[PDB]
Amino acid sequence: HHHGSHMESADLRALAKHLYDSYIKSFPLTKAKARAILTGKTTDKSPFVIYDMNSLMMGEDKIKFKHITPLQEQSKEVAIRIFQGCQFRSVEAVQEITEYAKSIPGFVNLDLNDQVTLLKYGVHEIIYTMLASLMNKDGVLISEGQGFMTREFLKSLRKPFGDFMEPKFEFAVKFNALELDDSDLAIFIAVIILSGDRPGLLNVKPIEDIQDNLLQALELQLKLNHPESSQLFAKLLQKMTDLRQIVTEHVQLLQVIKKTETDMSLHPLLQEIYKDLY
Ligand SMILES: Cc1c(C)n(Cc2cccc(OC(C)(C)C(=O)O)c2)c2ccc(C(=O)N[C@@H](C)c3ccc(C(C)(C)C)cc3)cc12
Ligand SMILES: Cc1c(C)n(Cc2cccc(OC(C)(C)C(=O)O)c2)c2ccc(C(=O)N[C@@H](C)c3ccc(C(C)(C)C)cc3)cc12
Repeated sequence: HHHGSHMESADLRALAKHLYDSYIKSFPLTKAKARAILTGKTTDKSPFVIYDMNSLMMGEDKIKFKHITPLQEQSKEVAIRIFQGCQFRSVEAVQEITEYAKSIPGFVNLDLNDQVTLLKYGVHEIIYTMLASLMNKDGVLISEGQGFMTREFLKSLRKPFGDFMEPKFEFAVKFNALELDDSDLAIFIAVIILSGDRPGLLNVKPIEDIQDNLLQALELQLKLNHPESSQLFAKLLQKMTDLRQIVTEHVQLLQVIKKTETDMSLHPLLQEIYKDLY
């Protein structure tokens, strides 16, 4: 309706500053930095770009690990290698999202199982959201922004994998047009985590009490940060529901990979070895 300046908004603004500070510490590559890389507006070096098989073969030579596994199915060798690469990064994203989730005021004091339930269902939606920060119309920044894989190259992968990243790109172009910065995304991520309608929650009301404060802080943030924007808060609420129906089709997609590959779930001990050596 109208804005007041009455210590209540001062608390909502302080919560946004607190969420932004934790957001910066939890995630190294911010959207503000990712946008600087995508437009060259950075004194740092340009990332390596993978746009075909030659540039991918040239990019594989820059990695210390080898992983030959010589076989006849080289089209699946490349597709599996790329899929296992982003799979590994997803694990690193979870512990970063969990780190940020701990910093949301009140999250740690919740039931320990509900913290797992909120993260179990919310991690996929946050990765879906933060993936848009690394994308433009051409491709996506990968590996701490040191690599850039084009959208059409990912599109050309073998039958099941050529459609894995496409729904994410189609979401990113619609989501990036909202022009949210890191300050907006910090509260938007916190609202996604504290969703009281996750299946199997125990104490729903304490979760909604936290989210209502985050929803108020977000609305105050969007109206201040985006003066030339109309109904941006309602647009973000719809984008959350868009994630739910599109992330279930995402988990149904990779469950096919979990079965039609007959050996895709990376062994937990071997995956831990790659983590501890790097
Ligand atoms: C060496 C290697 C290993 C061991 N894995 C894990 C792994 C793969 C495949 C199956 C797998 O699981 C089973 C089947 C069990 C197994 O065989 O071990 C496990 C990789 C994943 C991706 C890439 C890569 O090259 N990724 C591309 C996208 C890129 C990204 C970034 C760059 C920079 C350096 C330019 C930033 C270059 C190239 C290389 C590797
Ligand atoms: C295809 C792809 C995407 C879309 N991404 C970004 C990404 C994915 C998942 C969540 C995620 O989340 C957010 C929050 C958006 C974020 O991180 O920004 C961001 C990648 C990152 C790295 C690699 C890779 O292939 N990297 C090579 C260099 C490697 C990896 C691992 C190995 C081991 C297994 C041998 C250790 C070797 C080589 C591939 C991808």
